[PDB]
Amino acid sequence: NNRYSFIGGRTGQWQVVKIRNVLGPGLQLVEKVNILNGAVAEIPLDSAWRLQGFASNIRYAIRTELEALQAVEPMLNRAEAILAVLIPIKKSAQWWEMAQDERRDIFERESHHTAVGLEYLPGVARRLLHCRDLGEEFDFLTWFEFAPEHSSAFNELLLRMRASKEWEYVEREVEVWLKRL
Amino acid sequence: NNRYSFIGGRTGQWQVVKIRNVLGPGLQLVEKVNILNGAVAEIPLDSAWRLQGFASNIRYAIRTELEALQAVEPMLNRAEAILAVLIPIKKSAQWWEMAQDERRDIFERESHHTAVGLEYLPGVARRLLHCRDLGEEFDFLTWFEFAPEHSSAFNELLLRMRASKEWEYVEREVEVWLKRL
Ligand code: HEM
Ligand code: HEM
Repeated sequence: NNRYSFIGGRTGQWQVVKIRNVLGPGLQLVEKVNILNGAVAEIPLDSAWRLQGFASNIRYAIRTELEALQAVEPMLNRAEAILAVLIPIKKSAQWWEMAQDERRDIFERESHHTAVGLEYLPGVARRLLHCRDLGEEFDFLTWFEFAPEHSSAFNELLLRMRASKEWEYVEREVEVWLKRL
Repeated sequence: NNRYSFIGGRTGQWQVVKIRNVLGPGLQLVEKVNILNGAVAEIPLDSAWRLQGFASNIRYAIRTELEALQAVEPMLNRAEAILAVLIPIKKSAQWWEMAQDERRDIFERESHHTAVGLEYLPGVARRLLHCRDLGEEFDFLTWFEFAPEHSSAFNELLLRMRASKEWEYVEREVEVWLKRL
C-alpha cells in the first residue's frame, strides 16, 4: 500500500518536539503523531488533524541523479535516527500550470534541489509523498529523519532551500519536529 | 473535483458499442457506462466494474508542445462528438522504475507520442486520468470522443501508437467503445 496518514493527536510513534508555522495557516500543536500505512476515513479519538499522501514515481530526477542518490542515501528506520521532521508543502497555481520542462528547469537547473540535498546525505534520510491529486490542503508531505548530530545541518538545509527560486512558488509550509518514542 | 468514476453496468449516459480486450485481462461486457465526477465507494448492484482516476498536472509535455496542443485541441462535449472510447492502460514495472529523462525520451524522442497525436486534432477530443497512485488495476484511464467522421482515423491512430516503443511497456489495455445517449 502506497498511502500514508499522519494523525496529529494524543497517540502515535513520535512525540512532537515543536511545530514551526513557517508560511500560511499553521497546524495545531499536539502531543504526538501517529503514522498509518493506509487511508484512514474516520478521525481518531482525541486528534486535531490528519494529513495523507502517497508514494509515487519520479517526476524530475534524471538517471545520473538517481545513481548519485542511490550511492549515498540512507534507509529509513536507522537505529540512530531518533529525530524526524514532517514538512507539508503547498505550491502555487502558477507552478502547477507550468509545463514539465519549465518546472524541471526551476527545480534543478536554477534551484539545484538535488545537488544541494545530496550535500546532507548520508546523514538525512527522506521520503516524499504526494497529495495534491487527493484534494488535500497541501501538495506534498515531506519526511526527514536523522540522528541529533545532524540537526544543525538540517536547519541550514531548510534555509538554503527557502532561498531558492523553487521556493518562490511555495505558498504554505509547516515544520513538525518529532522525536521517536 | 478532479476524480472521475466509470461504472460499467445497466445505466449511464453512454451505451457500450463493443469492448476489445486488447492485451491482458479484459473488462466484462456491459450495456452502458455511467460517468460520475467524484469517487464511488458503493458500486451499483447491476454494475460489473468500476474504474476511477484523477486529472493531474502535466508529466512530459514541454511548453512548445502545450502551445501546439492549445492551438488545435477541441473542447469536450461538442455536439457532434457522439462516439467515445475509454481505454484503460497499465504500464510495466520496468517503465515505472525508469527515471524521468528515460521516460520522456521514450515517450517523445523515440515514440513521438504528442507529434503523432496532434495529427488527429481537431477531430479527436481527449482527457487523461491517472490512477496507478490510487492502487487501481490500471495506471491510466484515457478518454477520446469524436464524430463518426473520424472513427477510421482514430482506428489508425490506435494502430500507430501500438507500434511504438512506448507500447513495448504497455502490459494491459482494453478499448470500451461508446455512443452518447
Ligand atoms: C535531505 C536532502 C534532500 C534530498 C537529497 C532531496 C531530493 C529530492 C529529489 C531527488 C526530489 C525529486 C523527486 C522526483 O523526481 O519526483 C525531491 C522532491 C521534493 N523535495 Fe527534496 N530533497 C532533500 C531535502 C528536502 C527538503 C528539506 C525539503 C523541504 C523543506 C524538500 C522538499 C521536496 C519537495 C516539496 C519535493 C517535490 C517537488 C515537486 O515535485 O514539485 N526536500 N527532493
Ligand atoms: C488523440 C490524440 C492524442 C494526443 C494529442 C495525445 C497527447 C498526449 C499528451 C500530450 C500526453 C502527455 C500529458 C503529460 O505530459 O502529462 C499524453 C499522455 C498519455 N496518452 Fe496520449 N494523446 C493522444 C492519443 C492517445 C491514445 C489514442 C492513447 C491510448 C491508446 C493515449 C494514451 C496516453 C497515455 C497512456 C498517456 C499517459 C502517459 C504516461 O504518463 O506514461 N493517447 N497524451
